Amino acid sequence: TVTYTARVAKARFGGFSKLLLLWRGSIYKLLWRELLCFLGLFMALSAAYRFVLTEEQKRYFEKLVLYCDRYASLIPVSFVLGFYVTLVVHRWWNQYLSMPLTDALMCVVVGTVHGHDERGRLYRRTLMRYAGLSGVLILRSVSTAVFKRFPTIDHVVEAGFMTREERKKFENLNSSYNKYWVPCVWFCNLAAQARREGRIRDNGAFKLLLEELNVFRSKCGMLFHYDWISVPLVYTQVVTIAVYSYFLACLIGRQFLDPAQGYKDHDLDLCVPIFTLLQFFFYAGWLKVAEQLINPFGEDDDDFETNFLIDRCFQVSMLAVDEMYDDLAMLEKDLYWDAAEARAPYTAATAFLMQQPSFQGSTFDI
Amino acid sequence: TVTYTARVAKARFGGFSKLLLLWRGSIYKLLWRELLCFLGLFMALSAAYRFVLTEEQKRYFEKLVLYCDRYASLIPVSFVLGFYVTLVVHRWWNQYLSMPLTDALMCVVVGTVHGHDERGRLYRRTLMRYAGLSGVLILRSVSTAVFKRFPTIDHVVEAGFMTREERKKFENLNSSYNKYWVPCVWFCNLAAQARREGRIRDNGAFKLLLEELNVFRSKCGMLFHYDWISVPLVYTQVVTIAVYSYFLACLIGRQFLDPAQGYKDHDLDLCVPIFTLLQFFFYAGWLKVAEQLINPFGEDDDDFETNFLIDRCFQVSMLAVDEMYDDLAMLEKDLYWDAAEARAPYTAATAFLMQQPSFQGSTFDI
Amino acid sequence: TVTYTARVAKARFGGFSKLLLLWRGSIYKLLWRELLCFLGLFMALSAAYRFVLTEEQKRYFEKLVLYCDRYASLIPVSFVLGFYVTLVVHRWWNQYLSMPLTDALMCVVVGTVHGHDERGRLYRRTLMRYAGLSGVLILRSVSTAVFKRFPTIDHVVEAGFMTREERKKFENLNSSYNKYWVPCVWFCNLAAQARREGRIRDNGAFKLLLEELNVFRSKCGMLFHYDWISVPLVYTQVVTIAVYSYFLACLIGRQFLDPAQGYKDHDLDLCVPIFTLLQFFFYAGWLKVAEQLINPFGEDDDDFETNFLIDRCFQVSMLAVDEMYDDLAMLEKDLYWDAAEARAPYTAATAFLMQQPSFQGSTFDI
Amino acid sequence: TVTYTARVAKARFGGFSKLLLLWRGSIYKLLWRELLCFLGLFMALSAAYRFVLTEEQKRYFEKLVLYCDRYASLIPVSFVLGFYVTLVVHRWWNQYLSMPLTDALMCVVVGTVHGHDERGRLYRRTLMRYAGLSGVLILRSVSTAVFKRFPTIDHVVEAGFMTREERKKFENLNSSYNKYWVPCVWFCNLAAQARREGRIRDNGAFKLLLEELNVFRSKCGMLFHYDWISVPLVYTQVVTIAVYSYFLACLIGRQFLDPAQGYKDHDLDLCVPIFTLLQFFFYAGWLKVAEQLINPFGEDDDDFETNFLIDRCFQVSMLAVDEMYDDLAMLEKDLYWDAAEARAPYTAATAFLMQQPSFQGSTFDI
Amino acid sequence: TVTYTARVAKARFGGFSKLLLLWRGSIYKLLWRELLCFLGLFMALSAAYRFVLTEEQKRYFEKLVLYCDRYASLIPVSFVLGFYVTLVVHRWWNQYLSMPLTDALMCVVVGTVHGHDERGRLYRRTLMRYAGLSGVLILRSVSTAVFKRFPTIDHVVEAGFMTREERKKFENLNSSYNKYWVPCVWFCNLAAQARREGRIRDNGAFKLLLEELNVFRSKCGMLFHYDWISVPLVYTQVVTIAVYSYFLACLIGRQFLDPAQGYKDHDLDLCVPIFTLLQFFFYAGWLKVAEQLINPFGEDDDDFETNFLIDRCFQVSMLAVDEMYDDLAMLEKDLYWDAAEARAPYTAATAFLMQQPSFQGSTFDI
Ligand SMILES: [Ca+2]
Ligand SMILES: [Ca+2]
Ligand SMILES: [Ca+2]
Ligand SMILES: [Ca+2]
Ligand SMILES: [Ca+2]
Ligand SMILES: [Cl-]
Repeated sequence: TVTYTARVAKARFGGFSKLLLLWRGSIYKLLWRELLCFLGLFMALSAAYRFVLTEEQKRYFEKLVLYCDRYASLIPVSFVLGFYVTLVVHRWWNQYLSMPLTDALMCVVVGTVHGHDERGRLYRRTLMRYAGLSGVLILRSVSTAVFKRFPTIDHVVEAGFMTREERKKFENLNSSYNKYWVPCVWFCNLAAQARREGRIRDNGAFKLLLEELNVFRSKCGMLFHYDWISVPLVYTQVVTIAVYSYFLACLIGRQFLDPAQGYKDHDLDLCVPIFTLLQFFFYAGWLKVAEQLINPFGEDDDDFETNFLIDRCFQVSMLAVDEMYDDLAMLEKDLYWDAAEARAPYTAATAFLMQQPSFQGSTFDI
Repeated sequence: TVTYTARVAKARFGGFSKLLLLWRGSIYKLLWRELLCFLGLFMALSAAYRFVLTEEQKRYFEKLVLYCDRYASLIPVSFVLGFYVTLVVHRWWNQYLSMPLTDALMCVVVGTVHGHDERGRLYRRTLMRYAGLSGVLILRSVSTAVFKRFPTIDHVVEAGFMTREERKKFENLNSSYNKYWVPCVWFCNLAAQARREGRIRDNGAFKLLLEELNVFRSKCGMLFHYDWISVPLVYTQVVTIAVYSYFLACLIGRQFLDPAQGYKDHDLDLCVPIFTLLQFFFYAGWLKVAEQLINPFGEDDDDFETNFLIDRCFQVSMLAVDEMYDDLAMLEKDLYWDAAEARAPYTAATAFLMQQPSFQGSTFDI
Repeated sequence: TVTYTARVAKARFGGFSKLLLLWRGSIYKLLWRELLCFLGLFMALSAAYRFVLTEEQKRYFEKLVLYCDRYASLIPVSFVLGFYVTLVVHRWWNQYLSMPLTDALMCVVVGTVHGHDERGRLYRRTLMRYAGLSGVLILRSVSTAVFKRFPTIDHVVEAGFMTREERKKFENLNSSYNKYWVPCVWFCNLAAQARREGRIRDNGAFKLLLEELNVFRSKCGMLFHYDWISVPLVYTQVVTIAVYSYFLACLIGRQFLDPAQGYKDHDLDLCVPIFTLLQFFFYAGWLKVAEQLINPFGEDDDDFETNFLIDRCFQVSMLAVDEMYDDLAMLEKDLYWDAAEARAPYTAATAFLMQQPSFQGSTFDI
Repeated sequence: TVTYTARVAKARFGGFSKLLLLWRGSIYKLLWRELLCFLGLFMALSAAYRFVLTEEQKRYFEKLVLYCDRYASLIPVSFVLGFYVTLVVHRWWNQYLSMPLTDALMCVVVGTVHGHDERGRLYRRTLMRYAGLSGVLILRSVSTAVFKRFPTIDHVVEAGFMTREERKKFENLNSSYNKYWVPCVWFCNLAAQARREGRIRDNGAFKLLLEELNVFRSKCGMLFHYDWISVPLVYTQVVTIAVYSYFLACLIGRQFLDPAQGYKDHDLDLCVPIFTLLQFFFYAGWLKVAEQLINPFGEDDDDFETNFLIDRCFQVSMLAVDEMYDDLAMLEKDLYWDAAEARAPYTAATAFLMQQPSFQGSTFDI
Repeated sequence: TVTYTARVAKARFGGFSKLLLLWRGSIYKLLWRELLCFLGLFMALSAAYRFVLTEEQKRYFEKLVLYCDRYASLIPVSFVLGFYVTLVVHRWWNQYLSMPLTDALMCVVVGTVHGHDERGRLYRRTLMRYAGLSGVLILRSVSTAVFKRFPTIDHVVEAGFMTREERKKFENLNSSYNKYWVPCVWFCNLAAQARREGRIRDNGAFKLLLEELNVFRSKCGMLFHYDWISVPLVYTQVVTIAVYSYFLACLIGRQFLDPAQGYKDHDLDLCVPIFTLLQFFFYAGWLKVAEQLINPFGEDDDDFETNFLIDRCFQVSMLAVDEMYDDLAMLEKDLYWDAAEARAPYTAATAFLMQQPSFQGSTFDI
């Protein structure tokens, strides 16, 4: 994921114009091979029109430039690009909200599954490893960067998510489908065993763990749904036709003709159609937005860092439920225990922009 | 469902242009009969204009080509296509999220309904079969591919979802409406019987089962709502008129006239209007997107695989609540039990793209 | 509601073109009186131009046809129609999801309110009648078809939703507002009485009934909100002006002039502007979409069948909580009790389209 | 709020054309002063062109009419109006769903807080008054019509929402911010006191009251968020510039020139540009839609009736939790106690439109 | 945040035209440097065309003005601006709803965590400080104005959110990632300690605190997701190219040529292209809307007041859970204890606009 949020914090003079010189995840990284092909077919059509095309067919070619330019319907391309791309960014953002994060589950495990002994932390470490295993098994199904890290189940056993004796349980289940759900059933069999032994003391404390797991698996179940049910291929191919057929009538219809032939609106030869290549940055570059986000789990520069989130949500959960269980600082009085205004002080930099009176509503004329 | 997600993982040079040669669920599979009819009425109008139409009516026909081309309002067709199709893909995706999946219910049944004996697994197998029966009864109402698998209720009894003695209970309920809800009431009468016998030990454990069933039936209730309440026929017929009346003024208005007659912008004869057929791929093909997703439960190639999800969610639930109930591997220490960094190792392929420092926020200039 | 979902299951050759011959809920049922008025003012303007208009004002009329056609801004009408109609279909679908359905409440009443005696079924029948009464009282406020069935409260008492002695309780509450909430307060006073008597055994079982009622009343409360807060009249009148003022400049600007006068683009007389009436099907018919869904509770053919849902959700709830309470078939083994694959068999028709290998993810190259 | 829902129940011949004669909340009530200014600057520019402008500058003025008409970009105004207004109607409807309604809380108070004595109804009346006070304190902050009813806190004490001794508690909290939250903390301190005294019998009954209050305050917290965080002023000023700069190039570019001067497309003098004023109804009237809904809590005719909802949700809650607590009619048998079909009868008017067979699904060919 | 809601309460004559003279957060504050550069390159191109450009290249320059004006595709810029900006305002508003507010948690802490002694208020003050610390640690990661207030963790310790002995616990956790979650795990370890000691009396009272914390942290977790996963840089650069390449063909294509040269539509010299600068307010100003909301946590005038919400939600929570715990006014009878109509009185200003009869539904013809 290309993060440029700190560059665009405040709207400056050169706000978005400094963004046109970046390379990682940019438009020029995706379109430098297509503009070489577009100039490769434009210069092959102009150098043949000046040199190869003879005079009887130079008149016929000029009858085709005025035919292709009038059919260059550049308006209706913007709606089959406009409505298709916002369908894509809607699915691209909903695929990130469906990423399996164990952060809502690591606060319930550390709050409900109790015990300071070896078995007490073994329950909290295995419950979070079962959540971490079920996120590895679904991300290695939908993302190429995780599958290159875990090509086999033995690469998951060697990584520490699965043990050697859980793989005998995992591989002896006669199921012809994907088995990312398996660790989520091991979560329920272990949370019901810890509830029976008294590790989970209350009854609502056990219900919250099974509530917060169905929020976590549905996230694993949605990633399998977005991977299987993509956008319709008939709807991807319409947008691909509409851009490339516009760029077929514009490859010929924007050819620079001979001025002395005597044709309307064709009186110059720029030697390079610079306001046509800038249409190729805008029309074809709008398609390359949706080419990058149609599968955000690949290995593009602006794709989702799925291997970052696996190592993060495996380390910060084992830190939270094993090393941070019931290890608190002792309770002392706050800095504003006797002050009726718990107002934190300011620095010198954020000091004179903070003199506005408090907004209390639109009707109170302050 | 046509899945092409692995082809479009990273944006390449020939990224979406390789998609224009696929056949299953494509645009050419849906439009090869219409372009034959469109060329069948274009070539019947051109071969009559050169040969059948005499000179007094060849002048009158040329007065009609310039009349139909100026009314070829290709711009306003893109908005009655643009706003109607995104209404359709919104309903097409919401009909997939309303698909009855028993995965959120198979984790509560294996966690709350207990017992290792024959009656203990008979409760878990009948509770999941009642969820699986209520998904069969609603999918055979809304989807053609399931109704060809279950034309009668006896085809559901022979398949194993309903027993022979439950059909006497199912068919003696004097109700003139659809009875997909029936197994969801059998779920509540069986979950309250297992709670009374002590199979469901806690009180919040019984409340979670009735909570997770109302999430499951509302999914069965939404599929009946999308099947009954389709998009308005007055709104389908406006889009169908607007495309086919544009293609009536474009069938005549884009005719290739005689150049020597002396008319503006009509100086050539391509013998095949290739930039008009490419408008037929884009305008009529945009309508065939919404023709395929207006009922996604049919038997198209890009329709929902409803019979896959019936056999999957009947097999993986009976595997989870009967064979996987309280059958865990024994608890042992993890690979990172003494390591303060639970960091899984990497392979050689995903090795040198993983050297970025960890993103901690936009304000920390790293 | 006009349901045509079975006709549009698979995209055929004549897929949407068979829809243009339907009559119920169609475009021709709504626009046959307006095209008679539109031709009534077009033919009154043409037959006066040939016969009534003399030569000094036939030149002045021709100066007005070329003035009205250049102001025929057919493009900006499509956006005040495009954005207004999708606001309308968004409210039209959200008014159907806010329809009071007692199906999520009939599963909690049959699962929590217990008792096989006369008082045990009287509690379940009165709790569901109080939900059914509160849906009648809100639908007779917002829908014309229910108010013609229940013009007075005595028509609700005679129908069986309210008793004769509940109407004395209903009509002696000194409230000047709508009283659809009243039965939802009778639900809470009866669910707390059954909980106190031991009919509702558990404490979470009583909390689920008050949870599922606030989901049900908010649905009754949303129908009162959509009925009171419609779309803004200033926003309805802008779209009505923009279509009818476009059809004023197009009623005169698309008049067929005399060819020998010598004017550009006016060289024919079709005797009937067929590509202008087809613009009246598309522009005015787009407005008649939003004319039908601005109040979907009327008595149009494509309006909501509110009287169907009253009789359905009153019959299937009394069937579920009175005749179906704790009346189950006895537990027996399933058809796949010893088989590790619970795979239901197929027919002969859905037999050879089911040979695809199971999709397990995009990265597994199968 | 202007409610016209009963007029638009069924799509008639004069369906939306009867709406163009209404006055309350209409387009003519908002635009009668602007069309007087628009004609005031059009007639001041035409009567100066015929009379004041001499012949050497009548030629220069005619060079400016053809310059302003070609820059009259009426297309791109419809998208900065189209996307801005649907952002506004999205916020205008979400501000109505965030209106603090005590109806979901009056059913939990009457169901959980018990007692028939004086203290038993004093708990239910004070808990609902604390919800009603917290809605008054947020609506008098965000709405002008409530602030004109409660300019001071003593106008709230005299109205009965706050007592004289609660104002000493309210005004001695040293907080410089808005204090609409205060009564919601008084709700929790009173619900925990009634739970301790045994007025709230169960433990889940107390959890539902604190659950349903956080749904109620977040509604009060969202109204403070929409009042403080409006739409961006840079995004309001772009739409205001784009309409008023289009109406500057159209004020001059649509001037009726002298026909004998010899200019293209300018051959008449209508003496009043009627298809330009109809563009002022459509373009400027689209802006006046968003001028009315940018703050829906003012005192327009189509604004939210906030003082209606204060008096309604203060009267129907005190009626529900004080006069309607545990005052039920006695349980008797329904009208369909022995009938297996609980089908309510029909009238004579809704009698022959009810003969359709019941829809059971798309696949059942009925 | 620039709040102007009180100015736009009612739609007046000069409603939005008074907004075009504001300066804070306006369009002129963001675009006064770009119109100086745009006039700086327009006047450098006109003063070179009159004076520097000689007659042989004054003819070649005039061949380029008519070439750049025909490629000035001002229509397709409005859709790559229209669909990109509403993606931005969707993320800008969802980043405000994901702001960590402790108001839903301060009502559960004051209602469940009990005790009037020193340890009883120390539990409520430390639980709310742990929520307030976790909002400081995520806002100093994503917002520049908070990071200038807390550049180090010692600036948070000196401010009072963290103690000196909690920083030893905070900095000895060997984690290479962001540690905003840490105080949310300290919340669970303290809420489970207070539940064990009997400070939290009930079991559902403890479950509500862990429920309302996962609502609060997911808000802290969403701010880290919006900061890391911005909009795609390929999609920001397409919109930046499309505006700046339109303003390259419009910088040259809208040049005022010499009238006597003899070119179509170029007959005047305004000496300042006022309807082109007004296109720069509309096209480039539409981009500066999305330049300000792409990171709403900076230090613009219309950015989010993040330091206001830190001091507010730290003061009003310590006021609610420490000074306002179980300190109620005594219960007395309301003003409408014997009146069956709890109708609050009106003033004189809001007196004669309140005579409408109560809306009870669309079907009741009142
Ligand atoms: Ca990708
Ligand atoms: Ca289909
Ligand atoms: Ca209707
Ligand atoms: Ca207003
Ligand atoms: Ca900013
Ligand atoms: Cl609960």
